[PDB]
Amino acid sequence: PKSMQCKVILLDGSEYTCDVEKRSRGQVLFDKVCEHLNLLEKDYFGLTYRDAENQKNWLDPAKEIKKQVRSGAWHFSFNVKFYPPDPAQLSEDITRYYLCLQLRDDIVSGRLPCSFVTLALLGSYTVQSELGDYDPDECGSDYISEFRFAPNHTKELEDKVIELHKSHRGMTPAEAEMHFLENAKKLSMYGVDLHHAKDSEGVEIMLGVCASGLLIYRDRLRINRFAWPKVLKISYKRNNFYIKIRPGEFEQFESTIGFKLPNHRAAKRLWKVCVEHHTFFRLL
Ligand SMILES: CN1CCN(C(=O)c2ccc(F)c(F)c2)CC1
Repeated sequence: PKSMQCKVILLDGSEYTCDVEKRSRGQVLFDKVCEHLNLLEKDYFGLTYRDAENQKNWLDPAKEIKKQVRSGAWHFSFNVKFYPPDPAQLSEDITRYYLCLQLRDDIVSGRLPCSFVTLALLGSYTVQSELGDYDPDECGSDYISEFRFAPNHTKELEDKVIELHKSHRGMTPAEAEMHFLENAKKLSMYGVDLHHAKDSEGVEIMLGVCASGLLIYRDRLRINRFAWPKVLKISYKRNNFYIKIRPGEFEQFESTIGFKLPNHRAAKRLWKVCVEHHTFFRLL
């Protein structure tokens, strides 16, 4: 039986390497990574790969790996796919731990915008979990953490992390991680997967996919929201993406809203992530 080497970037930035039979489905590799991570609450997570256009794609666990990566390398990242709206209800601390690691990357990358004070507060809970109690011996007036907290670091931010870290004396790692998540879950872009698109006029918008529904970001003024219950059909055709909205009370007709994506692969990718979010979260 011929086997293909897989490299998976883990959320702490280390590499997991394993082999699978070359006709293996995505679930096979995912199960190996999840066993490596001692992770049981696996339904929130997935593997990503980069396609020949360098776009992030979810590895479909039901389909052959080779039919997804095609000409590309068998190189993956382990990621949160469905962000829990209420991380306190997850069964295991280790699940909360991986969710924190993902969110730390979402913050540092700028995918998850965050006020100065919330960057410092989240940073302070990370430091508490990772180093434990504040120690002045390691932290002088000139201290800069090895920990990445933000898309740009300033000394003011480093100082505020330390001031808040001092307040967390006695806090255990699982407790600090739960505080991290209770704060992160409130951020307007928490667990929002953003897609560039054009409205049926030609105006550049962003489409956001998350637990609560589909978001349309036109600009700083006027954000549209379609809760998943209010969506009966999602479809794509060529470069276009459409959603079938349920009629409101006493309306005769459903209403269909349409968007232009960069290319056909982008429209298909947005359709699939919407269907998957809809299916996963219509049990809330
Ligand atoms: C494979 N299915 C199993 C059933 N299912 C859930 O139990 C579920 C878990 C957590 C959630 F937040 C949620 F919205 C739903 C979705 C995935």
